[PDB]
Amino acid sequence: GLMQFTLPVRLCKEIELFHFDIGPFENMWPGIFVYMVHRSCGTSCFELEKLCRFIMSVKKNYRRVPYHNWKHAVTVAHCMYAILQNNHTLFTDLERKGLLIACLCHDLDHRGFSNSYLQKFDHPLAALYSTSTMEQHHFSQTVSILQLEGHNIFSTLSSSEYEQVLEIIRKAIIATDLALYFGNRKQLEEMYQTGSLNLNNQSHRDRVIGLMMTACDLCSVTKLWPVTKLTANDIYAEFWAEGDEMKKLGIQPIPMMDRDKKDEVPQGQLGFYNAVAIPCYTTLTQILPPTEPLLKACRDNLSQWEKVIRGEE
Ligand SMILES: CC(C)Cn1ncc(Cl)c1C(=O)Nc1ccn2cc(-c3ccccc3)nc2n1
Ligand SMILES: [Mg+2]
Ligand SMILES: [Zn+2]
Repeated sequence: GLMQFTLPVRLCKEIELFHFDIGPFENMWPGIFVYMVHRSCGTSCFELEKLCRFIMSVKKNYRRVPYHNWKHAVTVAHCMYAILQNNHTLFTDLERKGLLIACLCHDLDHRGFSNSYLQKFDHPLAALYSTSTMEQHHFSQTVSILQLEGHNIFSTLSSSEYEQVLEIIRKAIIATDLALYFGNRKQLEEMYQTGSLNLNNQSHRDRVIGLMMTACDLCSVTKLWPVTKLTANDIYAEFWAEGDEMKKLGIQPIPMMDRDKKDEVPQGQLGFYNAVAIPCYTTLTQILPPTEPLLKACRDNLSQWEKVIRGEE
């Protein structure tokens, strides 16, 4: 009850900033996550014994893949923490609880392969879940871990609060399916401009939480350049392995996944910043003005990729 988590001075300060990096010390990531729950939610939201046991079971069910790993999980959870702390009063007690857990869990048991590769491989998961294949699996893995003995961090919620929080988490994880980002943002764009956006409209809130999840999930592009650039290597390490596996299936991968077309990466980053990242953080800032630092940081990194192409690095 009286057992707070504290961090060294530099982390205590830097963790409040959108562009915070959680560092290379794996054994501090759980403390960082608990620290963020205690300040975001209260020291009372979860039983510490249960939370800690949930955290370690979630860590166990992330795999040793280059990018979609335990570090990504905690990175995406921190970006959600930053958004929630900068938007203190827009979010219910349940939503703050559900979303940090949703982020920690959003990529559970990822193998480093796109929904596309699952379908072309004819993976059993593609039979069981036709759309948002990996994202339905991640939610399913979250519900499994929540049903382990001693792992129900939600136990003190009423039957109906409990169904609301599992429903917040399900939508939050499904929304990290980038194929659903485009329509989700176009709708949010129309609603904010025509002026119809209404945060008491649950179907509207859902879309806004959906965009937050895309924003947190993509937060690699909102770090300081050296973090962004070094994360790019891990993302491409997965992309190129998937390409190698596509060629094993007798399918020329798209250039993004073809390690022969490394040359074309800087241009590909540009596309993605222009087509996905900038529009995403633009719409997020329009709805949640205090999330502007994510837009600025993303713009700075777009400018860093333009420099790469021009031979200035
Ligand atoms: C991790 C991923 C699931 C979602 N994600 N999180 C952060 C970032 Cl960054 C991304 C992402 O998607 N990065 C992209 C997106 C589109 N691309 C296209 C090319 C490319 C390259 C060479 C030739 C041609 C094209 N490269 C791309 N890289
Ligand atoms: Mg994912
Ligand atoms: Zn992710």
